Amino acid sequence: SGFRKMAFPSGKVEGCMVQVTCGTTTLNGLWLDDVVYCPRHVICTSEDMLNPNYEDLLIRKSNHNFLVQAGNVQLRVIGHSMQNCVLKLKVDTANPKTPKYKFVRIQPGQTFSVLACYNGSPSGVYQCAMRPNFTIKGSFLNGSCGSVGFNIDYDCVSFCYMHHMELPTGVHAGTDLEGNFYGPFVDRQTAQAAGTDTTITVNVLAWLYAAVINGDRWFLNRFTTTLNDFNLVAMKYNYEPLTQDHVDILGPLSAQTGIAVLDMCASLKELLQNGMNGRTILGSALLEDEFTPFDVVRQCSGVTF
Amino acid sequence: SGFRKMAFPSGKVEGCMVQVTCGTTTLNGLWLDDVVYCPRHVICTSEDMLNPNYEDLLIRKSNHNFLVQAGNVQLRVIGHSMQNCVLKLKVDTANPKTPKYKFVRIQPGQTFSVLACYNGSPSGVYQCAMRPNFTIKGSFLNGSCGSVGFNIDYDCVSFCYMHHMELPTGVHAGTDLEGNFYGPFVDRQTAQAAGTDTTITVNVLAWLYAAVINGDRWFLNRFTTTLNDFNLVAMKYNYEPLTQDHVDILGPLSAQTGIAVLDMCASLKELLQNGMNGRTILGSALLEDEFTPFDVVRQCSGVTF
Ligand SMILES: C[C@H]1c2ccsc2CCN1C(=O)Cn1nnc2ccccc21
Ligand SMILES: C[C@H]1c2ccsc2CCN1C(=O)Cn1nnc2ccccc21
Repeated sequence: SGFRKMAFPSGKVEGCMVQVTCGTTTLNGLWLDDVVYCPRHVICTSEDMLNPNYEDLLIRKSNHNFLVQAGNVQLRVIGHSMQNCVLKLKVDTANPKTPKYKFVRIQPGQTFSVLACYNGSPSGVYQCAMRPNFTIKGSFLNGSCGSVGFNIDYDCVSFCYMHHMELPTGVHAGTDLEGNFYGPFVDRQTAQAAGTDTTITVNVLAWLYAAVINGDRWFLNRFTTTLNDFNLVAMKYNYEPLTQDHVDILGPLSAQTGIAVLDMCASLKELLQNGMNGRTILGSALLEDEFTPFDVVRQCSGVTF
Repeated sequence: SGFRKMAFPSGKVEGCMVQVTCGTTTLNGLWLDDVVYCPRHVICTSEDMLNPNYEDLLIRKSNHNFLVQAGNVQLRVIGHSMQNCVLKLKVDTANPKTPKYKFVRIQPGQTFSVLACYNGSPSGVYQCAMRPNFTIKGSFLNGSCGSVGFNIDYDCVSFCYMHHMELPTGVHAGTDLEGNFYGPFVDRQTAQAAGTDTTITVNVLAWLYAAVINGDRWFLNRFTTTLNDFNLVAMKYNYEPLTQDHVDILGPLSAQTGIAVLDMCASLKELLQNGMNGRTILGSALLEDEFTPFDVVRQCSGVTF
């Protein structure tokens, strides 16, 4: 027992990280098969950044301008293209360390692991959620651009995130591996509004189930609620609406604990209306929304890769 | 910016995990050079567990009784010895994936990453502290025994922890890699008192520095304190005493923020006496004690391996 914010083992991804240099800028790339993926803003200079013309900037570059280094080994670049906000550099060698992998665009509220890297070298790994407003609350310093987020299912790495920028508000934004931003963001240095964020209700409930499984049970109460009544409360507290699809995905946890989903909603209701009265749940004094129902079951059942 | 509970990249350790089976019990081993390390309780059965006679149990075992499997590859065991609470199985092949490594006994209050494994396969990675009472608050299910904790400095993995057991209170206990338990624990199924635990004061202060660096500054106040006055408060709130050695290690963070260590103590004092008044610091509604001063600087300066 016990419950922690657990990341995927990062080995399969560490083997894919490289450094990509263009002019004076260095950041991280992802080397899969014979293609290196990185943020297209590697080709910008400081003047370029307020409104880069990426098409014009890329035209002034040739294959030999992109320096790609994997540990000590230099890779030879034989083609380049821009897809959306990512650059794809074709190299002459397939990465021998390439895992089975897929590219996925995840949904808001889903979680993934981030391998933070600088100069193509891994620094640390942590678990994140894609916020409902399509930002992530990460830990990234300058030089972390091109760090990726991923999930692993058996032997298969599903890459879902590549880091591009920190917004002036101090949260993070980036793309899928086809170079499409999550959210309304663009790769230029402007103030950019991230929408209203909300709490991921289905995750909080998953985490409450996790707490019961681990024997934190003090917040269980004598009440129940309806989906409609609960959603009135959810809206007041800036929680995402709970749908029957959400209730359905919580089914396995409901079965395991014998606590019906709507009874657990009535617990959550009481916590939202009354707070925690200075108590803790799984070591936390607020309601945690960065564990999916899938995450709770995996951690509580101990799936490996 | 941003601040997360970040684990070391786990790749170097994943390459060292194996499954070790003796009779009906399977758990995890660590394969370094030509030696596999695992918890000695692999040789017990259910009857054995209340007070195993490990010497007598081991005498009934031969090299060929220890089945060691690394992925699909079976290893040949050519020697066995018990050191303290660990078994050391000599195998005929050096692990080709062995990193530069050291074995270290860490101090209470130090942090490390855990790679949770089942049947020799990695499941997840997370960051922990060794509690002042020499327990860890992990996430371990049955079959996780032999999972290890580690730190990495450049290319060198310092192994500090091997998981042995969950206590009836639901916290975790284990050994260094020489098989010496942290704390008073023994590898037999009895009720075992873990001492009074305290909060790791030097870590809380490191984390407050981290919050200032990231722009969470609301708890900074107009006050200062002395080491003696602060320690009166620390004792009332079951915090570890702060020593000048602690003040010294916080020096770099003090320099970076320009906030003297004792002024940050006066902030912490006010938080202990007044609570957080329903506010948060770095996304937390309690005082976090699982980041060392070294951790904060690394994360805030972005060191790689
Ligand atoms: C100005 C901004 C930007 C805006 C549009 S594209 C782009 C690339 C450069 N940039 C960054 O934010 C880079 N970056 N990413 N994560 C960071 C964490 C700490 C510091 C810098 C960081
Ligand atoms: C009975 C106890 C024990 C006590 C003395 S040696 C020993 C080995 C077996 N054991 C464990 O606790 C094993 N274990 N370790 N982490 C766990 C998490 C969830 C469930 C079982 C777990």
